[PDB]
Amino acid sequence: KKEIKLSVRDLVEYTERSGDIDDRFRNVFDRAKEGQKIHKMIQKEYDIGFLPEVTLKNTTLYKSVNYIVEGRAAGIGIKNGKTLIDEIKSTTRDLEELEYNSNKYHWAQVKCYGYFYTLDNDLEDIDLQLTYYQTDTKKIKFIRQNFTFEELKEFYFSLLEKYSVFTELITQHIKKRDESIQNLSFPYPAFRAGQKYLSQNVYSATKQGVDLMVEAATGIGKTISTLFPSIKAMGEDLTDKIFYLTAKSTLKKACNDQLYLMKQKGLIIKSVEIIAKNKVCINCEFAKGHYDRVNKCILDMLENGDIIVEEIIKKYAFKYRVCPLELELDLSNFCDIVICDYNYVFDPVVYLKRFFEVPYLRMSLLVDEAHNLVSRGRDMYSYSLSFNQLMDCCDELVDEKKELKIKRNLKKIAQQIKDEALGKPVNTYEDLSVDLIDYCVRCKESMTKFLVEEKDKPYYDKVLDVYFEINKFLKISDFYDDSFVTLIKSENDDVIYNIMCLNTHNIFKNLLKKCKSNVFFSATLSPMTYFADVLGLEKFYNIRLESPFPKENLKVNHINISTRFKDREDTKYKIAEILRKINEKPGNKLIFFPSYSYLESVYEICDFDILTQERTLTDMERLEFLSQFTTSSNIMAFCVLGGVFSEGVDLSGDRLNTVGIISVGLPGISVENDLIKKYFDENGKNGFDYAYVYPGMNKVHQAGGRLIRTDTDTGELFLIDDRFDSYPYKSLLPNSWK
DNA sequence: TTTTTTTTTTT
Ligand SMILES: Nc1ncnc2c1ncn2[C@@H]1O[C@H](COP(=O)(O)OP(=O)(O)NP(=O)(O)O)[C@@H](O)[C@H]1O
Ligand code: SF4
Repeated sequence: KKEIKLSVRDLVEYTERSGDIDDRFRNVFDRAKEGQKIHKMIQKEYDIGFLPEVTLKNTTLYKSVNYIVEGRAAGIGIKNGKTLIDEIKSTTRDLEELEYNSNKYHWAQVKCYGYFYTLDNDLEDIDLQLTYYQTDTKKIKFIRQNFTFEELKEFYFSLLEKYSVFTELITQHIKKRDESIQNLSFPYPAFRAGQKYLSQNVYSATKQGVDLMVEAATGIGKTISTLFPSIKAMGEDLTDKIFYLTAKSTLKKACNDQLYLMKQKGLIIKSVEIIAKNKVCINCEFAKGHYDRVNKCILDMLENGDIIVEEIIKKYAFKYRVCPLELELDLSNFCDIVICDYNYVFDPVVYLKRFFEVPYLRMSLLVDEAHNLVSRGRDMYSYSLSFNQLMDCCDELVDEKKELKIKRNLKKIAQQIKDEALGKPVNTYEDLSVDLIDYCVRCKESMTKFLVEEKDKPYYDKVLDVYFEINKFLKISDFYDDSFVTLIKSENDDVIYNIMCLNTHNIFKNLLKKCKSNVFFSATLSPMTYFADVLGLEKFYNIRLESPFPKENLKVNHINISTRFKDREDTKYKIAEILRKINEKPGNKLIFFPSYSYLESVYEICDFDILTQERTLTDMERLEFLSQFTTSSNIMAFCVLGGVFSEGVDLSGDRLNTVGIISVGLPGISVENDLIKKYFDENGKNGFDYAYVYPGMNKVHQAGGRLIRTDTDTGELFLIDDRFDSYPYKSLLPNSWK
């Protein structure tokens, strides 16, 4: 009844940690596919006897606790008469710096595998080996040592004793947590309309291990209707960790608020909110010694903490002088609910490697406002290189031998970009440039040694940047397949070399299979088959719940006036007349435009007071703008589709009574959107509908939902575009708006 | 045939 499930990597991480952060080497820009090619070549040099990728498992009773531990060896078999266990690892360190215990974590892991194999095969001795390789050089080194069963047993039991401090707190928390969840009731007086159907579908998806897409209108309560069923499934041992993913830092409060309410009702749970490094930094000196003190801060927080938020993290981090970022990544290993941005799961650079590399746990994702993951998902797998930045770094170097080789490598990359441009303002290529990748790798090797010996140099920051850009550019290039294209733009006195991800379906799908359950939900997720396709869902269930509000409180007026780009200057006065008549109505009014250029054009011919939105608006200014939407003002406001005021605004009651939308929201025709249109055309999809209509109409959907926020709120919606009564736009309009 | 605004976490 005392059981703790753990990976060998997680056991060694908390038992062998020591020293400072810079002593531990982390390459988050490692090209994995290239490394896996080296990994496979090493395993091809094995024998039919040396079996590869062998899973090793062990259950050991220690301190009355059953430690169920699992790991995977890269190879096991008899070699030279002795059984050999081989582990393959990528390294950025020099091979000469690699020796018997150079990396304690690596050798602790292979020793655990040895104890497992020796015990199950009556072996008395085993040879343990670490095969190290550098992905950019393909250089390989081997370190082989012999170990006795008794020595391995003593080492393994030592690691268990070091982890015992955590095991206990975890065991007691799981008992109290499941008890609280089993006795926990819906934290509100009664279920609202759709809540029972939504919760049941979320609970079933988590229990069966399936992907569920949900379009739920305002008023149904998407946060509690997703979190409560997910937490209940945790209390019934159906999932181990819940991830609440947000597209903006503001949306994390809703999840913490619902958890606070359930705590009041008896819920015993541990949650952590991950905050970006540049936001949780207290005020680097904690880096020295961090790994010698981080475990005790964790034990204090796990024992005395529940819902962990930014303030608490910084307090304990300052208290124990540990880096707050590394603290919170650690806490997420020991928390039940992880609240964090999409990047921590889907981005290739910052994803939580501890969880989404080799999952040994059941993970359930709750993706809030998933409509936002389409554009953002493409940005995570797209990157650029700029000729000007590379050349400007060259003009800072001072001809010193070390800087000269870097200056040369930078010029090679710059010339390769200019050559691939072919004197064309826009150039495209289906395949990735091997030469550009080769030049980027060489430049990286040349700058590495300088970065470690010249921090005093005054242009170090500029040189560190181009290093980051080329590193990240190389990392994105590892994903390049036939859902990518090369685009080279020659404008603004710069040649910008871009690797663009046109579709994230394959990459995201290979990520969602590592989780047990996935729930994508938003108020605007139409059509759900489009969003499912682009975000990697292949086998799934779709639930569309409509407004739980009275249909007599909303009045929708379609106005058939052409807003096509070629007719805007001709139809602007008709729009100005409609808006002037709207201005006569009582209450405040939000009028949305597809572009700033349209907003200013209509604004000019409007002879009445109008509050407009400017491109650059600080947080305070944004609060001032919305503050003028008093319940006693009579303000007409001009805003932009897809802008900061199209999402989030909660102008309830009489702060807003009229919303007007001027286009079907089509994105500006562009070469970026044309490549996306052509990709989907050549893959069996309506390209225009994928690149233009569906994102467009979804923006209309966003802005119109600013109007009715409560079942008491009433208002008028104005849809001004002859396309709102044409296909396919009318089908994409909400049923209440037609 | 069709005409854009803007968040996130990374050295
Ligand atoms: N059964 C319920 N009874 C009372 N209040 C509830 C109930 N369910 C949810 N709520 C509350 O109603 C609000 C719903 O918030 P949330 O789920 O974030 O948005 P929503 O209602 O889905 N609207 P939106 O996000 O704009 O589409 C919160 O204040 C909840 O606490
Ligand atoms: S305390 Fe701040 S500067 Fe120091 S390691 Fe942590 S995040 Fe970096």
